[PDB]
This record gives sequence, structure tokens and C-alpha cells, in this order.
Amino acid sequence: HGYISKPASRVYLANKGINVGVGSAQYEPQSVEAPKGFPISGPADGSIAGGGKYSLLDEQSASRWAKVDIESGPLTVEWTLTAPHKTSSWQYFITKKGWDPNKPLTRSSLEPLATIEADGSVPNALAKQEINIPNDRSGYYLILGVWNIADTGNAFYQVIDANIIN
Ligand SMILES: [Cu+2]
Repeated sequence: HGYISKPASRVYLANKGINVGVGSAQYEPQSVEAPKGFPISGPADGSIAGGGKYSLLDEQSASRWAKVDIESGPLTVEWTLTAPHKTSSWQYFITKKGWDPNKPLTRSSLEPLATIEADGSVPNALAKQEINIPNDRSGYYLILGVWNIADTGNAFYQVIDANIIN
């Protein structure tokens, strides 16, 4: 169990009262748990942000969500792990240049951003990965972070509403 605390995820911002209207998700930012193996297995298209668990997180419009300022260049993503587990990988995706901010999030919406493979070890409770925020684009993009658990069929899904600045 865990969530992305910096840059703050959509559900973490709901937990801190910055996003509103997500119902039960607001109390369990650490529990957006669904099958691993994305972008094959995992949450269904249109239900990725809520992990197939929290449907109010799946709403998508230009104005719906608070956006976190992220400058282009190197970024260290921080996960707060309320229950660290043996880990097989950390995956990051970003919406494609030209994506439609008023449509549901699907596999076809995304492209790969970064993957940090892991050796099965249990990470630190503040788990950090280095990624590169591109400078080929500006403004509102979704970044999907996925924490894949080595010893179960599951993963934790953390969409971030990013404002890429350059
Ligand atoms: Cu857990």
C-alpha cells in the first residue's frame, strides 16, 4: 500500500482537501490497488485512475482536477509506502502530445515515460525514482505511476495531474 506524495497524486490531493468530490477514495490514497501487468492486464480503459475501485477518480475534464507544477528536466518521484512490499518494477506513462483532456483515460491515450525495474526487494518507506520530464510539450498532461508488487498479482495506480512548465 502506498501513494505518490511528490508530485502529489490526484488521490493524495483529495486526501488533503485540494481535490474534492471523490467519495471514499479520499480516505485511502494508499489503496488504489488493481492487477499488475499494465498496459495489458490491470484496470479497464476508462477506470485506470480509480484502479477499478474508485470510480469518481475516473472523471476527466480540463477543469476537474488540481494540477501540480512540474518543470521540465530530471524529477525525483516520491512514493509514501504505508505498507512496503517486495517490488518488481515502477512504471511511468504520460498522455501523448495532443491528448484530449476532456476524454476518459485509456491505454491508447498514453505512451511510456520511464520504467525502473526492481529485483524483488522491499523498498524504503519513502521510495524514490528518477525520471525525465520532457521539454517537447507544455501544460496539462496526465502522468500515471504504477507500483508493481513482486509476490502478488497486484499493483498500485497513481495518476498525477501535471502542469509541465518550460
Ligand atoms: Cu499493501
